[PDB]
Amino acid sequence: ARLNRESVIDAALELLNETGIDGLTTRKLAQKLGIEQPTLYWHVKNKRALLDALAVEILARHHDYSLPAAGESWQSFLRNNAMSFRRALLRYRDGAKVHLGTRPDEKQYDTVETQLRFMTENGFSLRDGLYAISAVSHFTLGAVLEQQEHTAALTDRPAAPDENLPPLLREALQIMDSDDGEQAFLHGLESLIRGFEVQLTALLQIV
Amino acid sequence: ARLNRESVIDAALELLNETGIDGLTTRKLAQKLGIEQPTLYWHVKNKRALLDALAVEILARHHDYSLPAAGESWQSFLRNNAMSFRRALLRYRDGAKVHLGTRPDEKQYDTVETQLRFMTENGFSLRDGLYAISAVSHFTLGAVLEQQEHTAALTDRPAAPDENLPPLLREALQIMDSDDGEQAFLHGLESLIRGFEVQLTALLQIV
Ligand SMILES: CN(C)[C@@H]1C(O)=C(C(N)=O)C(=O)[C@@]2(O)C(O)=C3C(=O)c4c(O)ccc(I)c4C[C@H]3C[C@@H]12
Ligand SMILES: CN(C)[C@@H]1C(O)=C(C(N)=O)C(=O)[C@@]2(O)C(O)=C3C(=O)c4c(O)ccc(I)c4C[C@H]3C[C@@H]12
Ligand SMILES: [Cl-]
Ligand SMILES: [Cl-]
Ligand SMILES: [Mg+2]
Ligand SMILES: [Mg+2]
Repeated sequence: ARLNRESVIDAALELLNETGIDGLTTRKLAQKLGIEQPTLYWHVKNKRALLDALAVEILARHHDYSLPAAGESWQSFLRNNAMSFRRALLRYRDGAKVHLGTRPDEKQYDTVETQLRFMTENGFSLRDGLYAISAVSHFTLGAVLEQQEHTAALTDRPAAPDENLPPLLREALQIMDSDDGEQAFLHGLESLIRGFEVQLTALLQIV
Repeated sequence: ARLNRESVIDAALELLNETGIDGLTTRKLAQKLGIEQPTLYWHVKNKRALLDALAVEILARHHDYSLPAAGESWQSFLRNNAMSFRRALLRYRDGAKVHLGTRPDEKQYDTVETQLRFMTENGFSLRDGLYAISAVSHFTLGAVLEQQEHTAALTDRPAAPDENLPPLLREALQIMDSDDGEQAFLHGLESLIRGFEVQLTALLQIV
């Protein structure tokens, strides 16, 4: 096996889709690369180092709407950015789980700084811009986590035995699983954005 | 050790706060109860069975705003219910993680049915009521997950070495960690609720 950074992460990503985040072991990574663990240890000191790098690479490779277009409204950038973040989290098994608990990396500083600055130039205080970004981020992670983990868990349950399901819930779940949760996410996303807009344009009035 | 259902779950909860969800093993649970694994196996067939029961018990014990008060508005119930859900997720280590991927349990059917019905009697279609509930749920899980996992991870990082932190981000993170993320959550929560309200009261008008 070739053992530069890009080769290690490629292989770690393959493994993540075979085994999930819980089977992403240094031991199994070494098997994958056909090397002995101490060779691996020279390049990758532990699982956390690895999870952090993966979190960053996942977005670097598949998160393509991280900056606003020229003249694009804040409402639009936030929608496009959340969509882009979702596709990215979703391209790998337990990908949301891999992002969880990370904070921005040095390679991401410039990008996140621009996002923050961009909100502030649209009339958000830093505090409110921070909250809008966080809310979008938290909402999108939760939706993707519930979706991916429910699909993981699907294999180990007796699965909604119905009959004794009451009527609304019964119809609710049929609807929730009509699709991957995209409609639900997209509808919620609009609610969030609109809600921030009425806050912004309230200024110092009571809303 | 006493080995009824309530004793097993009590002990599993103690363990969850000592070891986290990843160290919640049947092996370690048996140690905790001072019994041999086959004795445990008679009562608790595996980790998933256990995680499911825990998810339900956590809410049964600490989620006290699961139904609307008499005459309470939908906006109010959703705020109170999300707050109540958050405190609950947060009372145990990796408690959000334990909830993840669960779906409503038989013991919860009646409660969730009422929530659904209640939205529909306030003018939501089932579909829109479902989305509002889901959005609140997903948002609250994400916020709590990021908070709990960042705190877990805190122990294993070199921790924001600053200096080369750019100014807005730098001030952003000071703000994000001024508190446990409560302000951010509460502010986002209002945005979500208000956004649903403008949707509701749009009816068939363009908004
Ligand atoms: C989802 N989208 C709003 C953002 C985004 O586009 C990026 C990215 N890398 O391009 C991200 O890194 C992002 O997904 C993301 O992960 C973010 C955070 O993790 C984060 C944080 O944890 C604490 C403070 C701040 I301040 C942030 C910035 C947030 C920005 C998030
Ligand atoms: C957070 N709050 C809106 C709700 C709640 O009060 C309860 C509860 N048990 O009282 C819950 O169980 C809840 O937390 C919760 O966990 C829910 C779900 O998991 C859920 C779902 O996964 C798929 C369809 C539906 I339809 C639901 C109902 C949602 C209701 C959520
Ligand atoms: Cl090499
Ligand atoms: Cl007993
Ligand atoms: Mg993040
Ligand atoms: Mg749930």
